[PDB]
Amino acid sequence: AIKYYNAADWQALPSLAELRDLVINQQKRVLVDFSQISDAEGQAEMQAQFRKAYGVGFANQFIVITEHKGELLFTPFDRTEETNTLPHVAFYISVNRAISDEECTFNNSWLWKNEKGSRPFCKDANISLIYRVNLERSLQYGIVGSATPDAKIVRISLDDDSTGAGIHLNDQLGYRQFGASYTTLDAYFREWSTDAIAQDYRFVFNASNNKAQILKTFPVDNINEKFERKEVSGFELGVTGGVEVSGDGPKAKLEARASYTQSRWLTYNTQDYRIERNAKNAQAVSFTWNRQQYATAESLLNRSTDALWVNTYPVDVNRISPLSYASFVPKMDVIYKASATETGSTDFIIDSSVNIRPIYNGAYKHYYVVGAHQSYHGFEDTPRRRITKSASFTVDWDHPVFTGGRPVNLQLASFNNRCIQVDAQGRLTANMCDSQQSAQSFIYDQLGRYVSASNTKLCLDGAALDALQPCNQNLTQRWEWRKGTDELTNVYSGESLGHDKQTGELGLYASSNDAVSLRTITAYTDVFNAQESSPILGYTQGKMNQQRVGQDNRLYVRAGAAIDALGSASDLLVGGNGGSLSSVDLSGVKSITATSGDFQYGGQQLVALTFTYQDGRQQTVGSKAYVTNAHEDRFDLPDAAKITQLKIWADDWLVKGVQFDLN
Ligand SMILES: CCCCCCCCO[C@@H]1O[C@H](CO)[C@@H](O)[C@H](O)[C@H]1O
Repeated sequence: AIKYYNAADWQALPSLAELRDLVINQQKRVLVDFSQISDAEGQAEMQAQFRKAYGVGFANQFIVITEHKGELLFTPFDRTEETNTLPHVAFYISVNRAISDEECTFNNSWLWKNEKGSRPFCKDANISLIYRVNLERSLQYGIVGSATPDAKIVRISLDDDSTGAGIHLNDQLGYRQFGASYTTLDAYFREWSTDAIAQDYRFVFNASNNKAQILKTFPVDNINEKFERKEVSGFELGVTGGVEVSGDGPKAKLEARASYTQSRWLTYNTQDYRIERNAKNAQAVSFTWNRQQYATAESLLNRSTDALWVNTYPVDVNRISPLSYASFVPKMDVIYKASATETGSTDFIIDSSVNIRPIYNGAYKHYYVVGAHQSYHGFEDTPRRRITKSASFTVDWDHPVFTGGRPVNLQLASFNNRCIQVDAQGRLTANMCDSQQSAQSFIYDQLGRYVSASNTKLCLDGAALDALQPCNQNLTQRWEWRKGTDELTNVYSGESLGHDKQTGELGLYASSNDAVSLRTITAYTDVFNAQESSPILGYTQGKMNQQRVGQDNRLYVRAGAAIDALGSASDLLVGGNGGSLSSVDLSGVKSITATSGDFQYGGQQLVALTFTYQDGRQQTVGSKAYVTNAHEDRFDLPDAAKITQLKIWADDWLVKGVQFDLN
């Protein structure tokens, strides 16, 4: 049931929430058509409205929108072919390309190219992939040298949790035999052309301009053949944090108070292939799965000589691993960054391909005089054909999600609690509050400015309160709340934002009068469900890192006389480098008890965590043998509660405290 839409009709457009509800909640498959628009100006306008509304744009004529893993899935074409922790836009890009017989066709023979004809070397060859994309902001957190970056992020990846079907070339590898059309005494007389495999699989990532640079990727370098392992690619972003470290709520200025490690799980099983990483420059990087094991036709020979009366296929096709033609599922993670103040747009292109390689071997007839025989050989300089499928998406660096802040409103208490709202021209009015109206949403940024969420280029300016103004560095655009009151003050003049109780007109005042109120109420416009969690066990000292509990549902630790580090994976440990690695199962945990006190080797420390499970079993990390004047904080998990996130406080040497979030 595809719900067709002619974009030309909107030149008179549904919000993101509306689209997600129709596609995700109502499982409706949507098809947006841009090919009916009459001219370039009209197309550019709608394209601009489309991406401004949904956070992503395309230049393609058709866009199919479906659901995938709880997010929107965009399938563009031209012809008939965590949120509580980090604000972000997540979606997927689908790519499906059928490889035609013509595209898989090669000569039946190599030695006799123009004689034996040609045939398709693959059956139902296909490329079906799904790319996960996240648009998000990272704030600077930590000391210069070991801090998270202050940067707008575009993260693209092919991971275990959202992967598409993969690349297919053949179900099985068959062959055909051929022979010289002339007499032979000492020369090649027979040949076998085997169905094609992938000499390589390649994925190229590039950005359309220099506004974006590659920050990190996974793999970070080359990966050898016969490499089998589930890897984790973690990227640490500075975030504003919640109640555990930002006691001001909606009035808190955009500031990093913790870091968060967003992880992508990547399963590798390279077998015959080695993975070669190549970063040509700051905008482009490619990952190529190249045959390393049994890479030549010669290597496939399972016999070398025979008498002339033997006519047997001299190849052992079982030496070829199935990921070479049956099913291949790539895994990678690419993280692009742009400056904190970047503007405009950037396109990201993904080139996915398979280098199709037919296989040729021949038999050489040797003449000795008294006795003759044949020898088998492989031909390597034979034809290969790369079939590529590209896709691109456009990103606007001014999208509100890139501010890293949460939308909030400004309510005039004495004016029937109305919300300040901005129209297209930037004029201000006061209307009934409505969370579904972005025109009432603002981001309270780093400078203390109130940036319109519906147009990040405009700001609340004391210089002219009749309309928002192009954001700048002037103090007239920075606001500061007076603690203990509902009064919002202007940094430049020190006055308070007041509103006439009857007309709603805005102005700056030294104090309220009979006709004017200085009471401004602000609230988050997004509805956030309460997060249940244990108290902070231990001490709230040092930096805090947040990590989601992995699929393996285990807590990783390095400890000795105290607790050196903790993490959701052995490769994502936070804390010092001492202690010895250990692991704790989180399923069945009924209660957790932390031990803190005077540490034998200095100061106060969290020295141990004891976990008690439903069956009574207990496991402890750290020790109680090097602490005196100890104190025990015990947390009992609510019935059926499961640990899903970890908040870890640590300094350069030890974990200082931890908090466990539930469900
Ligand atoms: C941190 C200062 C430790 C001084 C001597 C400690 C002897 C106990 O053992 C030590 O405990 C440390 C803390 O967990 C670990 O980091 C060390 O690897 C471990 O050997």
